Amino acid sequence: GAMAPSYRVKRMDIAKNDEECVVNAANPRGLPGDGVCKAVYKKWPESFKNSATPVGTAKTVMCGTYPVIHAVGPNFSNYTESEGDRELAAAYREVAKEVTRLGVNSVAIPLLSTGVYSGGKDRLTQSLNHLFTAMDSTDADVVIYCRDKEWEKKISEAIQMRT
Ligand SMILES: [Cl-]
Ligand SMILES: [Cl-]
Ligand SMILES: [Cl-]
Repeated sequence: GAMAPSYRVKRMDIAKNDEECVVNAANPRGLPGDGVCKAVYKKWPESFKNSATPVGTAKTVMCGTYPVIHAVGPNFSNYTESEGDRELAAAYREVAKEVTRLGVNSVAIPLLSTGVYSGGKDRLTQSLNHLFTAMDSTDADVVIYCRDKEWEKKISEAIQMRT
């Protein structure tokens, strides 16, 4: 574990992370996709061998010895708000299990279901709170990656609020 487990946020490409493993915002079919998923495919394409997994689950595939945790958040275009919320919470609980199993001291993680899977809604707070619920009991350093300057500020404030 980390000596003093922390949360941090960076505004940059998760494919350039400085952590011991990465969470992919995957699709259920293990396709290259777009956004975070396409950047992950370009950086770690070997990790997409048998990466297909259902909504609400996480499946780890090694690229060399570097773990890529494929986490499948719901597409809120397809799910009801209620069912989507349940699957989004579940995807993050499965990430916590994988991070624990791997024994890493740090993990790079995007906010699941906040991009093309958001169903055109702002889900920063919803997605981040489910990330916290899952990861709070783990002792890995968590580094959240985002692309928007306003999101960086909001995520940083939410981290600092808990102290
Ligand atoms: Cl960048
Ligand atoms: Cl997304
Ligand atoms: Cl963002």
